[PDB]
Amino acid sequence: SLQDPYLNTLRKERVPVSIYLVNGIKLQGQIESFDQFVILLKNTVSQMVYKHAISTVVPSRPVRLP
Amino acid sequence: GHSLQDPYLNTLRKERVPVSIYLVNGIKLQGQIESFDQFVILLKNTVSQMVYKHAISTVVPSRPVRL
Amino acid sequence: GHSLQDPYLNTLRKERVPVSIYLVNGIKLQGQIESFDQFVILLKNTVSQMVYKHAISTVVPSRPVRL
Amino acid sequence: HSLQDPYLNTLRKERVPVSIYLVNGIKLQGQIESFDQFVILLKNTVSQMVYKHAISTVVPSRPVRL
Amino acid sequence: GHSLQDPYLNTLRKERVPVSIYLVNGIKLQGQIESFDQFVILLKNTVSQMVYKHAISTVVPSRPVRL
Amino acid sequence: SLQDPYLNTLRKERVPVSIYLVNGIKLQGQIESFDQFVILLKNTVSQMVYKHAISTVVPSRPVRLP
Repeated sequence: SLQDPYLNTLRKERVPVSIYLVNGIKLQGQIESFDQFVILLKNTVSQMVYKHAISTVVPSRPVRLP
Repeated sequence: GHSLQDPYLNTLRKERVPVSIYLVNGIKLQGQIESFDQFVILLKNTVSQMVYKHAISTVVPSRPVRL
Repeated sequence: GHSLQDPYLNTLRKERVPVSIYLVNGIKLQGQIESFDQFVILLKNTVSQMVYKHAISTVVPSRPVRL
Repeated sequence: HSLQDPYLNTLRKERVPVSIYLVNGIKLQGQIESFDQFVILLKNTVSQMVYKHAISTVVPSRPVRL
Repeated sequence: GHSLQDPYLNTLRKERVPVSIYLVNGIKLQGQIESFDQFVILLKNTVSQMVYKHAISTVVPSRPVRL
Repeated sequence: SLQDPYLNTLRKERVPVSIYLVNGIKLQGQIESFDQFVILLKNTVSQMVYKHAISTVVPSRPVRLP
């Protein structure tokens, strides 16, 4: 449950986010779309990020919560 | 099943106990548990963050808890 | 729940778009996506290698693509 | 769980001191207070909830009779 | 589903093509595939070793193959 | 299906094995027992190794295969 409304709010409002991968790498951009397994992260070009490789999704400003 | 995980996280959420969450990569997160589901935890401070359970090694409350 | 993953990989495949695949350990693989299923991706170049999805962190096209 | 459960339960019942090695090399020490399918509650200086997916090996300080 | 993984590993096993298997920790194994199931691959050489799929990042054949 | 008879052979024949973990650590010993999720690796003190943390199991000698 929770993931969906939270990611959807980030998508809809085009909130800049930081995504930390399980290996410590930080990606930055905005959530273009997502499904059950992946997130499409936009910047220069989009990239498909697998959820299994993500540790934390951190928005740049406070957002409405589920 | 989740017979220990849920009441433990729920108690920490209800009582607003500050926690430390250690990730598998050694990074330490701090805050209060806002809510959780079977896959993620929403950790609160000025901005919340969504933490995937699969990346968590351990949850350490700042003070004692009891089921 | 592959409503995004499938069409996206399928588009990279059909258009033979050069991609970079980054593994969890930091290795960058380069090539084009020849095929894929629920668990693996067959990546072409000198030889075709089979990459397990569970090892992949990000897939990055060398040029923007349209869904 | 034909091996995992009675092994963890015996450690718990007999209060055996254990070392838990995490996949990232970190060693936790303590007493097994409780566990379910996914986590172990590790007691001492303060309790902590350890996710099994992060554990590589459980090493008791003395052998246990199953 | 397994509609790419199984035929690919089976082709490798049947043709006895030597492969390199890279693990997520960066170690490289080499051998021929003797058999496999949903979870493990039996990798042959001096002795046969059992490799869990979850620890594998890529399988690289020594020469290219027909699917 | 392949895992079980293979593990069973190593056990009942008491073949010494090296077990490599996903972090590169090597464990040595004999397989006392196992279930769907863990392997009990016997020696000095037994230790319960989680399957999710194992990369490869290597017998010290060739064994009959399934």
